[PDB]
Amino acid sequence: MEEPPLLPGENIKDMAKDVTYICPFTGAVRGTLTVTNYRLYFKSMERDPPFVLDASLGVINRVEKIGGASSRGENSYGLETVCKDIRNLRFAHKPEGRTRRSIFENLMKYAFPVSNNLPLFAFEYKEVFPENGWKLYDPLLEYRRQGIPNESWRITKINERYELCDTYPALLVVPANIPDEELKRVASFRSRGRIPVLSWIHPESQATITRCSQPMVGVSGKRSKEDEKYLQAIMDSNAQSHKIFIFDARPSVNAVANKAKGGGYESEDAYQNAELVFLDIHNIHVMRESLRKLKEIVYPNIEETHWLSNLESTHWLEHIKLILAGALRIADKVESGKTSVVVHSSDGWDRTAQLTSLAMLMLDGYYRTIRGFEVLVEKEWLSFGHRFQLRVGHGDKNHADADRSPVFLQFIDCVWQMTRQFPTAFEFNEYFLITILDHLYSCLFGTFLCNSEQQRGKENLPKRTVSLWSYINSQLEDFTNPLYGSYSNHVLYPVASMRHLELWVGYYIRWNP
Ligand SMILES: CCCC(=O)OC[C@H](COP(=O)(O)O[C@@H]1[C@H](O)[C@H](OP(=O)(O)O)[C@@H](O)[C@H](O)[C@H]1O)OC(=O)CCC
Repeated sequence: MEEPPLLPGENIKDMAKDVTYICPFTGAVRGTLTVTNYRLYFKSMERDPPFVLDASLGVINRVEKIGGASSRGENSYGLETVCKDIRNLRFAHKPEGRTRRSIFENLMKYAFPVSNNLPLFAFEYKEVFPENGWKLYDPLLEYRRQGIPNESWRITKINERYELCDTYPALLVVPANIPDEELKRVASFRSRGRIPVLSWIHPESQATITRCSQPMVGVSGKRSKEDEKYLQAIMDSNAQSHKIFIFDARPSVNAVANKAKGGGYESEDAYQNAELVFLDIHNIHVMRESLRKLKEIVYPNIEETHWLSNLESTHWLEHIKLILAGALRIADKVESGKTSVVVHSSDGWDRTAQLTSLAMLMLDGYYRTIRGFEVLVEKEWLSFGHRFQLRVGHGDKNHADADRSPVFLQFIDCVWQMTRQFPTAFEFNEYFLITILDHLYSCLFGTFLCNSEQQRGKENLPKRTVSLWSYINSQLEDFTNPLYGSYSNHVLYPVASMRHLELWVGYYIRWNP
């Protein structure tokens, strides 16, 4: 009865009878706690419908022991799982029941398989679907859709074996007149060899969106004649504007600080035909801290009296605002400015991925379809080396790792904001976005594992794991926006202000009924 449902490949690893779950909203409820290789399940027939708590082990970052027998209090002895999904779960065990240690140990083992030399559930998950999500994204075909390779832009195979840049995809689009040996020189000037490459091209103006990492200028004004020519080549392809725009996602202070560490930005002297703009979007450590502050004000209980000022102090929505405002500036420079833009950050993987993809969503209605959005994720995030496994910490017990940051979560939040402002512009619904966020942590699928395309290939995820798109695409009805259709040629111009943006209740505050 209180036994959990099981996915093909899932197994019960431990079970504790008469454990009390301390629900923050309804109160204590005694039932059975079960741990599988995929989830934590709690069910009690001591209510009606039975009470059911079902969470993927992947959302657990920590597990803490609460009390000892040296605790006389009612439900003072037990466990608490701190979760990535904007909650914490607290259970109470009876010392004489001798279940706490066992549950604690099995949780530490199965929620953090990587740390315990076990596989992530995605490799054990053996269900089969009608569609194969791994066949969804085809680089060459996406470029074709964009009218890519052409006269101005060619496809180079120089990174066919990730020699040029190992955090980059295999195929890269660069200016038709720039030879590979030259790409190699630009690569030594750009951080981690993440040179400027095409993300999107306007079908009418030929203004483009390129992306890259910061130029290694350093404390002395080191210049790269080839990088300068490369950017000039980017500009010479767009026959319109007599200038290019470089959007550095960082606040100026951080760009200057990077220069001090060896990196930097494109100066007015070195890049004569480029205008650089700082977008004031802070780093991963700042975003991690903003979410931490938000979780503490939304979960368990909100203090309504100071909601607005408490929300303000998190600076969550301010970050969302700066990210959307930056994407907006990029889209507008390309669309109404007919100007090409180069987008970067320090590393070019985090903020840069947020910026290109959001601008792209505004500009191209294709990315607003369910399949096109899946392509966008596979393209700008996965193939371009947003370090997913490190930013999420899949199956790793090191909860304090400073590499963990809600970068993709912020992106999805921004997508949801547009979805609110344009209720008929997207083919997918909110449920689709929340589902993506749940599986970002679940590790049921192989879609968000590994930190680069090269890694996913070496680990052969297409053949060893199931794609999230396989699940989603073979089951559309749930993720389709019924209002969709009344748009999708035109550019989206969301408004980025503290008065037009909201806190995504459906996601951050979904645990209270
Ligand atoms: C030096 C002592 C203090 C210290 O740790 O400074 C670190 C700074 C980090 O600079 P930041 O831009 O403030 O911070 C970086 C960005 O958040 C980057 O994202 P994105 O792709 O959006 O750029 C993350 O991937 C990096 O892990 C993070 O370090 O980097 C540098 O100074 C230059 C690196 C060559």
